[PDB]
Amino acid sequence: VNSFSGYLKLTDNVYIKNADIVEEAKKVKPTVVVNAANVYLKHGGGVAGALNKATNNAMQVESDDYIATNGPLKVGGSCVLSGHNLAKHCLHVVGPNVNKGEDIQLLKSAYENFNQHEVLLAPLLSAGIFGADPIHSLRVCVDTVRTNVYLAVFDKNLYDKLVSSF
Ligand SMILES: O=C(O)C[C@H](NC(=O)c1ccc(NC(=O)NC2CC2)cc1)c1cccc(C(F)F)c1
Repeated sequence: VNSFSGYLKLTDNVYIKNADIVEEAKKVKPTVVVNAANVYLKHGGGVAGALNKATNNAMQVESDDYIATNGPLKVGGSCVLSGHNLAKHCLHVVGPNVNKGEDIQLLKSAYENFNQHEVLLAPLLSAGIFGADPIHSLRVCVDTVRTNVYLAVFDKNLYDKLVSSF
């Protein structure tokens, strides 16, 4: 049992809250936190930059060792690394970046990675700096993920739009 509080129930297994995922991870210390990664695990900005800064750059040092050994991930793929001070594990998931011309169909493959874990704290994949429509990202999440997902949405106006239009 992870100590999530204040989430709104959208479906049987999807919950949502207006919160920064970094602050939710620091407080809850969940079994799994999802990072919105790129294929190189270069955590510069957005959710990845913010989670990495909260680990004092330990997530980036571990990630560079992983890439030196294994090479890059695929768009739609994932890897499990340490959660450091934020969680037991971090599931690094690569959603398509539409600003780079990546195929939005890969968003469903990205969310399929969540089904390997019973419960996760996660952001909306491919939203924010990745350029995709967040309303579409929540619909793909609800229609793909079967395990328990707790979505932390940073922007209040987007949170209100997501709930109202669901
Ligand atoms: O969560 C959402 O609302 C979707 C998306 N989120 C991010 O891009 C996102 C980026 C960073 C962080 N966390 C921090 O930066 N933490 C601070 C302490 C360093 C969290 C989430 C977003 C946010 C703002 C505006 C828009 C708009 F384009 F629609 C989308």
